[PDB]
Parts: sequence; C-alpha cells; structure tokens
Amino acid sequence: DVAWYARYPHILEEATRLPFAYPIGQYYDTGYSVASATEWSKYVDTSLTIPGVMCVNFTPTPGESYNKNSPINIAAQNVYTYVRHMNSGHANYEQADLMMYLLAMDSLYIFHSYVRKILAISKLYTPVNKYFPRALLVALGVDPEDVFANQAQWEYFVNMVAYRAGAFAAPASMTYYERHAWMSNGLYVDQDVTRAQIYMFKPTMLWKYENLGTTGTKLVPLMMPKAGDNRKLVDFQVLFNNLVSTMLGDEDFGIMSGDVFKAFGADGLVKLLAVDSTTMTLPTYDPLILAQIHSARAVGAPILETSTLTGFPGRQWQITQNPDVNNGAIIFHPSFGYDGQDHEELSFRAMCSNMILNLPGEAHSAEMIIEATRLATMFQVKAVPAGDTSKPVLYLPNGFGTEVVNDYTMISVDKATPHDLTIHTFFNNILVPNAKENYVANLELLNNIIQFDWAPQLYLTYGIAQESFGPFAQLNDWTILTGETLARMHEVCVTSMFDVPQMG
Amino acid sequence: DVAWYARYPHILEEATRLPFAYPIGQYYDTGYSVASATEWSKYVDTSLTIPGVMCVNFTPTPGESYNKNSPINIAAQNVYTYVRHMNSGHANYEQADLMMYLLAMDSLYIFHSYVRKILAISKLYTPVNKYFPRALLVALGVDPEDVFANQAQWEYFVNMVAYRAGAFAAPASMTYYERHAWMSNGLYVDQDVTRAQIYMFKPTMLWKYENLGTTGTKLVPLMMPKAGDNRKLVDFQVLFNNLVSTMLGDEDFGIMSGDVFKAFGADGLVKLLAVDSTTMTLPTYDPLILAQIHSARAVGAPILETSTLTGFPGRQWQITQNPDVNNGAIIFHPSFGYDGQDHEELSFRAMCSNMILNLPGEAHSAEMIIEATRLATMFQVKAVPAGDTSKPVLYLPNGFGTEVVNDYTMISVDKATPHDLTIHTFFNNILVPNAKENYVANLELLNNIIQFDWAPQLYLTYGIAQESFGPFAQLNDWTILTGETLARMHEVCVTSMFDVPQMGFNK
Amino acid sequence: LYTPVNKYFPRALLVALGVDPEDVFANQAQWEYFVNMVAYRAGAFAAPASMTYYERHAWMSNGLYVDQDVTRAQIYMFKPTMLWKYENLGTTGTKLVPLMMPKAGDNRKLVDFQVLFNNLVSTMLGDEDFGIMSGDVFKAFGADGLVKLLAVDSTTMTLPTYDPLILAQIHSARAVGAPILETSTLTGFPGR
Amino acid sequence: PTPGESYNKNSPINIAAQNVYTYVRHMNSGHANYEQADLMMYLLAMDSLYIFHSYVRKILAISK
Amino acid sequence: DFGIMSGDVFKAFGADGLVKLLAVDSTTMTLPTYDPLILAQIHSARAVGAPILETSTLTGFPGR
Repeated sequence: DVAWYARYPHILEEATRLPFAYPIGQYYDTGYSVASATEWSKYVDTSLTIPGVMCVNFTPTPGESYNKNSPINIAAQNVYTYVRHMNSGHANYEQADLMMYLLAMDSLYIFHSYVRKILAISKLYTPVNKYFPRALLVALGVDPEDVFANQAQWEYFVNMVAYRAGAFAAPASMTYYERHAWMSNGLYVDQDVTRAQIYMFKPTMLWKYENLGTTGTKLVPLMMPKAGDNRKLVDFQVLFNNLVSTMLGDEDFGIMSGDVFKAFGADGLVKLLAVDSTTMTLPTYDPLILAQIHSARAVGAPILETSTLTGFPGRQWQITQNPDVNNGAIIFHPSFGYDGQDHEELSFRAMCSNMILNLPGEAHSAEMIIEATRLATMFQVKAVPAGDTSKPVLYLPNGFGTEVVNDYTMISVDKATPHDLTIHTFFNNILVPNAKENYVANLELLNNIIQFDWAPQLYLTYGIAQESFGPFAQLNDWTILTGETLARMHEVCVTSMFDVPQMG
Repeated sequence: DVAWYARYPHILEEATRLPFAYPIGQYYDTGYSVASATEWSKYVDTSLTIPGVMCVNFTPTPGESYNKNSPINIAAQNVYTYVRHMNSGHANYEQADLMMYLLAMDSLYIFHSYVRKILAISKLYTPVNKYFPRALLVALGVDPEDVFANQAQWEYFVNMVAYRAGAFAAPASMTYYERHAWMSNGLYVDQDVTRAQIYMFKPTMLWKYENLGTTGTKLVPLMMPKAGDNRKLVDFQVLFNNLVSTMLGDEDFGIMSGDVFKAFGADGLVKLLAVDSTTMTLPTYDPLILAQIHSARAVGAPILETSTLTGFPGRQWQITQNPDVNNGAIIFHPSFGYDGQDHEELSFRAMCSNMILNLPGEAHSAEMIIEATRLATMFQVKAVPAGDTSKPVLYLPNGFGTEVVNDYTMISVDKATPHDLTIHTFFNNILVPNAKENYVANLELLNNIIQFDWAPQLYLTYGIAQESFGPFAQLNDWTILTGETLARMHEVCVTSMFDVPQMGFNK
Repeated sequence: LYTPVNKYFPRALLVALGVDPEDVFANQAQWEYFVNMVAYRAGAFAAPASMTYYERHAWMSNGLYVDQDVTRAQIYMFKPTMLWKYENLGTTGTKLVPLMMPKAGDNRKLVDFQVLFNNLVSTMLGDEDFGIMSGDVFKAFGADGLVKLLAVDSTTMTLPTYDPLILAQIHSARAVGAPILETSTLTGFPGR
Repeated sequence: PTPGESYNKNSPINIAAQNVYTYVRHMNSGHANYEQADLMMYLLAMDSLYIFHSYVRKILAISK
Repeated sequence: DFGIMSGDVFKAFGADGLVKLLAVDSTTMTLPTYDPLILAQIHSARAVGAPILETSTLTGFPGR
C-alpha cells in the first residue's frame, strides 16, 4: 500500500514501539502536552481511572403471586403431588409448607455460594489487574484483610455451612437452584481479554424462614453486607446462625427433607461445592449472562418492617402464607421504587417509559430473548398511598423473574491521592441535582459505566432541566418492549424455573 | 441448560415473537409503561433518535514546515532533482514552485472526489435506512433536491472536472494523492451490520494557488460549503472556476505540467477515472479508517485573512514560499485553537494534556500504529499574542500529518415534531455553559456520539465547575502518547506520503 | 382454512363459533400462546383415557364435518352452549354451575376467552384437593392411560372430513331449548 | 388501475390483505403499529409509483 | 408508517424478492411488438367513462 515503509522498515519499527497493556487498578496521570497549562488547573484533565468491578445486587424472588392461580402455587401443587405420591403415609404439611421450605433452601444455597465466592476470590492474583482480589472483596461487603488473616476459620465456616445446609434435600430437577448457583458462583468478564472488567452477582437480601404456628409461615428479608461495610467472619456467622436457627434441629424440616429425599433420589438433589484451600474460581466469558446484565433493570431497595414510608403502611417485602388469607396461598407482591428514604426519589419517573431490549447480531433465538429479559422489570402502575399525605412514590410491576435487581455497585480507583477504591451505588436511574460538584461526578460515573461492555442502560434526570434523558447505551439490533410482552415472558420463566418432571 | 424450553418450544416461540430491526432514520416513540406518567411530562423520556452520519471535516496539509528540514522541503528537493536535472526540465522555476504546483493538484483531485461522492450518494435508497441519501447530502453541504432534479448536469460536471484536470500532470506513485482521494471518496460503516452508522470525510477548505511574481507564491484557503448551506450545482461550478482561474493562464504551470508529463511519462500520472450513470458507491467496512477516526483530534477553524483575532494580527493559514524568507523554504506553520469567533473557546484547554491512543485487540502492528495516529494532533505551546489585549488563545502543534481535523458534524433526527434532520457540529472538546438547556442537550449529544462505534474521544468542559473531564471513550488497549512520539510518527507518515517511487533509484 | 371455491372459509366458521374473526388474524401469536397455555394448564390434571366420555366430546369438538363428500360441501360444527363450572360448597358438598359460551355473532375477543378460562380454572389451578385427586388418578391410571391434549404449532390445520356416523346423530338431533340459569326469569318455575 | 371491486371482507383485495399481513406480520415477526388494510394500501400505492415509472420511460423510449 | 412497512416488507421478502425498476441508458430502445393476447384484451375492452372526482359536479349524486 505504502512503498516507503517497505524501503525503511526499521524506521517504522522503532518509531511505533509503544508500551501497551497498562495494568488496570491504578491511577494514571497523562501529563501535559502544553507545559504552560498548569495555570488552567481543573480545565486540563490529566487523570485516567479505569474501573474493574460492577456488582449486580439482586434479590431472589418467587415471581409475582396474588392468589392461588400463580405460577409458584401451581408449582407447589405439582411438587406436593410428586412428593406425596412417593412418600405414602400421614403427611403433616400442605403444599405451601413444602414450597416455602423449598424457597428457604434457595436462600441457604445462595448464602453458601456467597461465602464460597468470598473464599475463592481471595486467592485471585493477576499482575495486570490490580483489582484482584481486594476490590472484589470490598464489593461483596467483606473486610479483605479479615479473610487473609483468618483464612482457616473462614474455610472451616464455609465447609460447615456446606455440611449443615447439605443435610437438607432440594430437587436438582428444579432449575431455580441451578440458575441461582450459576449467578452466585460466577465471575464474569465483559470482554474476553486479560485486563477485562468484572461482573458479579451478590444477594441484597435473603429470605429468612419463620414458622407462624397456626397462622402459617413467612419468609422475611435478611439483609446482606453492602459494599464497603468491612464485615468480619463473626458477622457472616451471625447471619448464618439466624438464617438456619429455626431449621437446623427441627422436626418438621427434617420430615420435609426426608420426604424430598425419598421422592427425588440422592442423584437428584442439589449439591454444594466444597472448599479445600485450593478452590479458585476463574473469570469466564459468558455472553448469555451479559445480555441479562444489559437488560437488567433496578427496582430499588427492599422495604422492611423498620422502614419509614410516609403514606405507605404495611408495604414490607414478604413471602406470606396465611390459611385465612387468599385461600391459603403463597402471596408475594412487593412494592417497588423505594430507595431507602422518605423524599420521593424522582429518578424513578424515568422508568415509566417502555424498555429497550438491546441484543447483539441480527438473528435472535427464542431462548436468547427469553434469557436476556430475566433481570428486566418494568413498572405498570403507581401504588395507592394510604392517606392524603405521602412522601415517596411506589410502583407495582407487571410481574418479574426469579430475581429482581436492587442496585449496582461500581468499584474504581480514586483520582486523588491516595488512590484507594471508590464505591458507587446506583440504579438504572440516576438523579443529578443542581449542584456544582455532581455534574463532573456524573461524568465520572457515566464514563466509568461505558467502560463496561454490556452494561445496564442508564436513565439520567436533572434538577434544573426538570427532565430525564432516556436510554444511555450504545444500541444494536434493538426492539421496544411492552409490559404485556414482558409479563408473558416472566410467566414463562417463573413456570420453567420451578418445574419438576413428575410422575404424579 | 433449561430443560423446560426444549420440552415446550412452541410456548417459548409464541412467547417472545418480537419486531426486531426497526429502520433507522426516523423517530421512534417508546410509549409509557406507567400510563399515568403523563403528569411527570418531561421526567419521562419516551424518545429514540438513532443518528446516522458523522462527517469528519478536514484540511489537507503538507505537514508542519518552518525550515529546510521539513518533509515537504526534502520532498521538493527530491522531486525537483528528478524533474529538472534527471529528466532535463526547464529552468524558469525552483523546487518550491514545483512543490506548490504539486500541492495545488491535490486540492483539484480532492474537489473531484468530493463532487463524485455527492453524485454517487444521491442514488442510494434502501428501506432499512431512511438517512440515505438526504442526510449524507446535507452533511456534504448541498441541496439534496438539486442533485435529484439536476442529476445529469451533476453527472457531466464531475466528468468535465476529471477531463479538465488532465491539462495538468502530477505523479501517480506519490501516495499523497492516493490517500486524499481514498479518504474523501468513501462511505464507512462503523460496525459492518445492516443499518450501521456512516462516517464521511469532507474538506473544510481547499488550497487555492496565488502567484506573487517576485515575492514568491502562496496557497490560500478556499472554503467549502458547510452542512447547513443547501448549495446547488452553480455554487460548486463557481468553486471549481475559482480553484482553476489562477492555474490555466499561468505559463509557469504550463511549463511545470509539461515537465512533469515528460519526467513521469503518461502512464505515471494521476488519472481521474470517468463515472457513468451506473456508478454506485457502497459503504464499506474499514478498520483502519475507524482507527483513524478514533483518536482523531480536532484543531478548530481555519484562520482567514478576514478573520478577526484580537492580539493575533497576521496569523491566517497559508502555505507560502519566498526566496528572501527562510532561504526559499516552503512554510506552513499554522495556529490552532480558533473556532470562528473573537473570544476564547476555553474548552480547548482540555486538549492541553497528553492524548490517549487506544486500539482494538492486542496485536498492534507497526503500520497499524502509524495509521491510527494520522488525524491525531497534540498542542505543544501557546501562541504568543502581538500586543497586550488578546481575546482568543491560539496554539502551536508539534507537527501534524497530511490532514488535520477541523471539527466533526453529526446528522441525527429531531426529538420534537416534525422530526427533521438535526445538524450539530462539535470539536473533540465540548464546553457546557451553565444554563438549563445545555445539560440535557449535551447528554443527547453524548448518547448520539456513543452510537458511533470508533468515535473520537470527547473532552467535556463544564463552566459551572470550571473543570474539564478527560477522554470520554471506552478504552481497550491504550498508551499515553507524548508530543515527541506523535511528532516522530507524523514525520514518518508525511515523508512516506510525498515519496515518489517512480524515480528509478536503487534505494 | 382457505378454499377459493368456498367463500365461507374461514370467517363464517369463526362467526358461528362466536369469535371476532379479525381479532384472531390480527392477534395470532397471543391466540396461539393462550391456546398452548390452556393445553399446558389443563394438561397438568389427570383424567382416564379409558373413559370414552372424553373421547366422544373430543371427537365432536375437534371436528369439521361435511354433509356430502364433495368440494363445495356444507359444514357441520359442534360448539358448547355452556360449560360446567366447578364450585366447592365446603361442608355442603360441590356444585357444577353453567358457564355460558359466546353465541354466534358476538364478536368476542381474546380477552373474553381469557376471562372465561380464568374463571373456569380459578377454583382449580393451584388447589390442594384438586392436586390430590389428580395425583390419585395419575397413580391409578398410568401416564399412557390419560387424556392427551393436542397442541398448536402455527401449522395446526383441521380439515373437513366425511363421517356418516356423526351425520346420523345430526339427523336425529333434537333440540331441548336454552339452559336455565340462576338469573333466568321463569314465571311459575322457581329454582329450575 | 383498480384493486377489483370491493364492498365486504370477502373481496379478493381483502383476502389478499389478510394473506400478505399474515406473512409480513406473523410469519416474519413484523411490527404491530399497522393493520392489514394499511399494508394493502401501501402495496397499492407502490403500484401507482411503478406505473408512473413505466409511463415516463415509455415517453423516453418513444422519442428516439 | 410507510417507513415501518417498507422495512417489514424488505425483511419479509428479502432484497431479491422485491420489485426492482431497471435503469435505462442512452441506448435504450423500445420496439413495437406483436402480442395476440393484448389484442384479445383490446378487442372486448369495454369503457366505463371518466373518473369521478371530489370537485366533479354530479347533480343527484353528492358524494360518489
């Protein structure tokens, strides 16, 4: 093409010998091309910080359940007539007791995968990614130095969680457990390179069993460590020791576990992976899970019994089953759009438009479309507040998958000295108030987010413009997705997750 | 991995069944998921405007030149020895006259590539892309209906330009002409998909030859139409007549044309190929062009003789030579950082840090690194104002390639009714003043830019915070590049461009 | 169904069934999803295939019948006037109450058939006692001895067949009148 | 140019509208912001476009 | 609506399954052919009269 380069190849060789592959996890100063430009102090951005970790903070859901015609009540009927017709005898439980046992088993398995990922991250080292492993330990909520100093007690605790939770039976033919294990036991790169950026899934809350005696059962939230909490082994021990406190030496739980063990054999049970001081998970490339992260759609913080919601009493998230309410059905319709305060976070107004399903290539199979929409949750109506005065605005969806996303947490390095880890928590929607300092901070966050390849699509509202701007994402072959289509897809995937191949 | 999907493929098949692959070029409303959210009117964005065209607006340069060791002066000597001494040419001109002639031929050929791209775009229609052809005719600065209504006159004017250009001789093996012709005659997709984003290259100005007799020879800028101009064929004909008026009566150019014809033969000359009614251009995929456009770094507006720059009296862009000045050297030493107004575009302070050069993959071959840095131009020093009251801030580079980028022009559809085409021009640096209708407009700008795949890196200055943000791009495999390294790569690529291998040396 | 020599295909057969024909053409994929979901929800229950009640009702209901074996023949269909709707009376037993179907020329949409299905199986779809009875029937009569439901795959097309056995029943058919409902006004006949 | 005579749904133009809307919309996953009559009106306007083209190119080819 | 329908017909029928108007050049000649089917149409062709317009005055037939 150029005949001069073939005549002087040494000139072209030595002139373009540049050091590439800068290690990520570091602050880099670019310097000045105009030496005089130090008189223009903040007008010259000589800084460069590449992020490494985006943790998707999820909540495991049973799907939306208003009555007995719900997919998990139908699945409760199906698994109860399966288990009851292998364990002939006098059962002392209903459909709903067995299905709430099978839902508490999922929170136990996700907790085991969570602490096992805490151990398996701590052995990760790469000289070209300085986020390994302390940023992945900060994003999970643990104190990284506590895992390094107290390694053998952490390994004993994780092996004891796998031995205690492994004493119970849960059917492996239910793909609910396999999907949650695939999300929780996974380190995912956004691009298949060496200095790639890492996606993680972490449970925001887990579902805590409590037997209400005559008035049924309840699954109440148990909150997990958020990022930057510096939680020690004693805190995770307290979390495990009130997660299984109602279950570990219990009569009825043992009867249900033995019934599930006789119905589904030992080869058809959910297995727990053990640790042996050499267990090391490696960051894999999985474009199926990156499509779900791209179409992920945050719903807000969980509402608890202690949460203050002015105008919304009794809106806490719970999987309830009362025999005197809704014909004894498992009930779960959580209210979304809550961010932890009483101020009407009005970035959630930007989620009231229809979503964009962005997806790569030109040919999109049915499994790809049904898998990419798993973390997508669109609001449908406003929740009606109880009272004339109401400080927040809540929303009701048109259904949701087996997980909803509560938050995302980004880990990058600080551009000021010392260059420690910065933790940024955000929804898909981001409010930018009218202040001087948060415009360039929102630019920092936006450029940090676009470093991640198939990142969630952002919505940005402004204070003085009084308007949201729509999907901030690079598009592809896209489509506009409506609430009834996503509701049908959610129905299909809640049905497929809890399906057991039966004999009757 | 989900066994239920294989046992019920029909339910999964009627469950998804989505539209998929909307034609780009038109506005799309997403609608509401919460139907009562019309009470929160502007706080819900239901709009979807996918852009189609980013036009890179460039200036053809001979490289930076302030002494005899410039690549343009070494090339002038090297081609004057071949024409004058090795081939027994005439002795009524020097090497700088021959190189000015060789530089004016480039502007002639760039004009030809420009108008034949205007010709070939106007026949492009497809159902999947409603930007074709009208947005691409708008980005080049023409009336899109004039090229439809006067297609035969356009088609014969392009051929007449190519036939009139045969009055002059210029060597074909000199890669300067080949690079400019290939650059200004291409539509480039950013992704190689069906409905991709289009990249173009338009000249901001061309170089017009001016004879001065005893006091040398200039090349002055002749401005090309910008993207909102709606220029007809009569305007482009007046531009071509203005470009060749000082060239066909010049006896020095007649002697130099005969000398280049005699030295390089007839088959060793630049031939502009004739087009016909079936001549179609198609948007290709080229990862080298995208590697140029990513890390392309804009310099600002060309400075003219009638441009008001307080504190910088004579600083217009001109390729000059004078036998008294600098012992007959060709001098092109332009000032950068001008935006067309008599003020300081203080977002150009964000271009005063070292550039980032990120590439795809991890290979990074040597010619890939020399090609990815062609349109990258870093500043080195401020210009010194002549006086005490200076309104703008001008900059001096550390060399540049054969093209500098002036700005970029993006063509998208309007968010509001009647959803016409929107023309936004911007540098790599973008200033956001503290007003209500600047933040969401800049956010629309940013999201329209990130639709383009290997886009230029943006530097966003916020006047409220007095703080610029650095490279707004996603980085894959990057280096921090200093000015001496880019200067070395520039000297290499400009030396290779003006090399004429048709001289039969051993070498 | 399409034939250039019978212009009653398919709009007259859709009007006679009570559906809006244009709603089935415009909303084809949602209709197919609804029918596959009815076959998946009702197919979760067990009913013995050795009981010829189900096979006779499926032979009447899944059937297009010509009166003569020709090309421009005339079509017989069977459509349920009403269906039997379950309601558990608790201590006082059980009851099957009528659920009326769309009559001809009603222009009913997919939402109306969804409402009909969603109060047909509302007392049954996540129920304890129904699941126990279905599991008992599944263990008694095996999986090969259960009533199967034919699925649709966007190519399912029934063709008008000639069956002189069903035409003999149509010839000797003998209409009994409208069903009496709880809202029906029968002067001199209470509780009928 | 006529689409034939049409006063009810059994017209050949209405049967053709249904038959082409099923192929474009349902068999090929088209968009859902139009009905079959819009698609057939579009398909009928394309015919007038093509007849205009044949008309002016006959004017062209006759004059030589 | 026509842009969406054009994209849908393009996607449904491909690019080679569409009506292509062929380009003519300076050497494009039409020649009068002999066709007995066209003559069989023109014989027994039966005229209907003028098209009725919105501005056409037809007393007793207001909108027709």
